[PDB]
Amino acid sequence: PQITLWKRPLVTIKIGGQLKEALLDTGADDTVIEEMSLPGRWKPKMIGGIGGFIKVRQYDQIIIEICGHKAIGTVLVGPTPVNIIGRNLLTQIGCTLNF
Amino acid sequence: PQITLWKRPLVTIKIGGQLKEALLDTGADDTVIEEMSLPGRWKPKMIGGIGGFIKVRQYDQIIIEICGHKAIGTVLVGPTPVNIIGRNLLTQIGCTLNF
Ligand SMILES: O=C1C(=O)N(C(c2ccccc2)c2ccccc2)[C@H]2CNC[C@@H]2N1C(c1ccccc1)c1ccccc1
Ligand SMILES: [Cl-]
Ligand SMILES: [Cl-]
Ligand SMILES: [Cl-]
Repeated sequence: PQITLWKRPLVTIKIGGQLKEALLDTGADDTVIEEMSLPGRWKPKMIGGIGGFIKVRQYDQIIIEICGHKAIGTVLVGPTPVNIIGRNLLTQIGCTLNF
Repeated sequence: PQITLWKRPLVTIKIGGQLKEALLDTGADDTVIEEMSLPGRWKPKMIGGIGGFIKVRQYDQIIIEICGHKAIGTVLVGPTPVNIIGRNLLTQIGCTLNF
């Protein structure tokens, strides 16, 4: 699809058997999801943005389905106010910026 | 152009005759630039970042060139890790997400 930017580019994602609403975020290096459980090993990580840093759990090799496109990558889990799909997964679904 | 997302989508912008670097940021509602001098009156604005809420200075009707494209719109001045061009100006230059 072609998604305009008059409003937040929110899409439905499927992660760890759950459906969530997430933002397609070209300004985010990483994908950050609100608190949930995911299987496998994790390690703590600190990520910083507007308003400072938050502590997250880093899970690697996690499959997500984004608008019907499946991708795999690292997912960070922690107190983000909005679920964010960052560049590490946007590349995998072939998402580009065009003007 | 078409900008892929394997690297950060950093571009040159021009504001007040000076070149700066900024991220094309679809996850940002607003455009947020690090402390600099802008003309005119400003008013207060609170934005909710990933790390929490911050107060910034809102300047309206600011002339800004982004990757060669002229925009005239709202710029917020405040502590951000990287200058970010948000949806308010991405729409002005005709930017869409595509996959
Ligand atoms: O406020 C931010 C924000 O903090 N970031 C961070 C960031 C860091 C790490 C992971 C994800 C996000 C950031 C990254 C690079 C440069 C500057 C800041 C922004 C990345 N792209 C948009 C994101 N917005 C949004 C936002 C989105 C969801 C929930 C809260 C905030 C934003 C920015 C400005 C105005 C409105 C929303
Ligand atoms: Cl990854
Ligand atoms: Cl590609
Ligand atoms: Cl504007």
